[PDB]
Amino acid sequence: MGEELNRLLDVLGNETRRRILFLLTKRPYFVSELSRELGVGQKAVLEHLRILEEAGLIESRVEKIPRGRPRKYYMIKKGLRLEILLTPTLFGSEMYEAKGVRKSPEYEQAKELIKSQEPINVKMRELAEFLHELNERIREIIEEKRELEEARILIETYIENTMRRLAEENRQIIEEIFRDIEKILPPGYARSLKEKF
Amino acid sequence: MGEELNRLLDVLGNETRRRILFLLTKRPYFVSELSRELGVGQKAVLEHLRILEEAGLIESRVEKIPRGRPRKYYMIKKGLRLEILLTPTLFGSEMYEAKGVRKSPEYEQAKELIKSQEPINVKMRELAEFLHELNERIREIIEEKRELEEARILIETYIENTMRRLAEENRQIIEEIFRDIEKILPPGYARSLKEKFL
Repeated sequence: MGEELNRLLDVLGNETRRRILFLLTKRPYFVSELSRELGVGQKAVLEHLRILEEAGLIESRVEKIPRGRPRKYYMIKKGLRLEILLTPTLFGSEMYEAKGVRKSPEYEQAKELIKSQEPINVKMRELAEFLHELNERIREIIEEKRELEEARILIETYIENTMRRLAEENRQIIEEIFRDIEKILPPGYARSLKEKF
Repeated sequence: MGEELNRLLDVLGNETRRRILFLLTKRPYFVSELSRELGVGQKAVLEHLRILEEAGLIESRVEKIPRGRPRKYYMIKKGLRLEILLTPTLFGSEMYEAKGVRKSPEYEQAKELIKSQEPINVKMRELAEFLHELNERIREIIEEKRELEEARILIETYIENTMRRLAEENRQIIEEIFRDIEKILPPGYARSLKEKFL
């Protein structure tokens, strides 16, 4: 299991941390606000908030105003995209920043459906329809990636296994093969294989 | 916060259940195998497995063999697709089943390059190139999905927000909208909404 998946789900497995994350979804909160709404106590909250900042999920900013203390407020890390995935052959997480992602026509169409002067209830319906369609297109892509991945794992397993059965009774031709191949394989996987022998 | 979301994250928050889910990802396991590999104890394991089955993440099947006890084995629910998402305006999860078929051309081509009686060092090179090419195609898909996901994020965010701003000074038109919309939105997302703002 990954490092990251593991820390992540410990962080999210605490109900109070989760609740704090839901609230930050709505708007940034000052600590007293969270304490009251969750009725937990500023002691514990500041500590949960600490844990979440350390797991890279939230950030804090300080807003001062003359004659008054510093007062810092909390919010989900700007641009954060965190995903946790489970399927029959995958249990993983991915963390990335929106900003690294190119802006597509679908993103532009949604922006446009959202900003249109259409009435509150023709918009929502328009928006729902487009949602249903984005979801189908994503279900198609996820499947497509899964198929591609069965093929990749078949390959990587064969190379690993034959790279070993061979590295027994004559590690000379395997060396030659590795040297022939190393510059083609993605760098990470090639290193995985040199330092395994 | 969703009801689904909350349970799932409690289920996943225990390191032993997490560790079991990782293991079922490699292959089905019998309880004794899990016990040893994890060094936990068949009492606790049976109990975690129970918890995971109720949460709909795994299933069990029973394989008998003359003159022997029942012995049941555990696996990740077949067709399972679970995703939990967190961004500055969204926190939720979807669970759904993938239509249960399909072995692709690429799988078939790799099967083929593996089986060919080409010499061990023309094979490897051939395999290596094809791998490079699967990898590039995988980078493009993953990017394509990330872009589609920006748009889904933007939409779910608007909906939830407007669904609230408006559920203040006139919960009547919102109820109509919800009624208009619920049958279109993916089932999970629509329950997430109903039991949040209604």
